[PDB]
Amino acid sequence: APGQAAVASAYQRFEPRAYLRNNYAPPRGDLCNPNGVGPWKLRCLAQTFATGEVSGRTLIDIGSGPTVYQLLSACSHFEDITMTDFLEVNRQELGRWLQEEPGAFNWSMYSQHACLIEGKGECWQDKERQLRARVKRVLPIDVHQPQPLGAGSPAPLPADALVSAFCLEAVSPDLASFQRALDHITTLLRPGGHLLLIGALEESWYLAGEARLTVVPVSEEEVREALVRSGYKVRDLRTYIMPAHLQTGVDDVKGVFFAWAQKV
Ligand SMILES: C[S@@+](CC[C@H](N)C(=O)[O-])C[C@H]1O[C@@H](n2cnc3c(N)ncnc32)[C@H](O)[C@@H]1O
Ligand SMILES: O=S(=O)(c1ccc2c(c1)CN[C@@H](CF)C2)N1CCSCC1
Repeated sequence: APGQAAVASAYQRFEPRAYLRNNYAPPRGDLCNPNGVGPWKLRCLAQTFATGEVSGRTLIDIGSGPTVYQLLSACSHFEDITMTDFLEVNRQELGRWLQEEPGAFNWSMYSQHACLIEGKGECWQDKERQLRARVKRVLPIDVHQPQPLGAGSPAPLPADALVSAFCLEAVSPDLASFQRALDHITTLLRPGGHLLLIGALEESWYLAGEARLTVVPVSEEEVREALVRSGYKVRDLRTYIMPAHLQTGVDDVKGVFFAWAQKV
């Protein structure tokens, strides 16, 4: 309770535009360099889905924040998608892009790169069209509660698959809390279901405007073990080491991990 209400307090200052700018605009957001983290992440999301292994009807994105890139390759495999976030402002920022409102963040370069990578000959507008169509709702959530979505959420539970990028470690004061939060969201997944977990490796802080957030520094092994401890079978685990040119003043992240896990 103490460690959670403290994080919750820091997030009250979280500025979406500042977050988007620090991470999804160049240099980290430059998709032209094949060696950048942007191309690497999109590639690993596309290859995972191209296997045909991850499919079903409903999907939940845990801690969406103001981003949708994590769902570009996923959207053509799930007709009902639920996006979520703890903050009102992020859910509003998402709405601005989903409803094509004014001031929405421009994700077009990412959509185009996902199309380029997938190689199905799809134009980026159709991709965004399909994502917007399949995202049925944007709900509040708290991975710290035993029932993250709450009592009677509109979300079709359990889900056939889950996606979570940079949420758990960024809202957990320590490894133990990270483990619990993972246990918590795992209850939202159907047995045999899939979890695509993405996050920061050995990171301890990051900025988002006037907000300065703490992060729990986790390692690939710690993540692997935590996944096992939560009833998962790790189908794939990859690490991307942050090169010097992508190490800016916005945080102290050392690498990024990708975990494809199956609830057994
Ligand atoms: C660094 S962001 C990750 C956003 C996005 N998934 C991405 O890939 O960039 C962390 C997100 O977790 C949200 N969050 C904060 N406290 C949370 C909590 N207790 N439960 C769930 N999400 C929370 C924040 O509002 C924020 O959108
Ligand atoms: O690896 S990123 O640079 C990235 C993307 C998001 C974040 C971080 C790093 C590190 N701090 C996280 C907050 F804890 C947020 N990349 C941004 C371009 S698209 C793939 C993800």
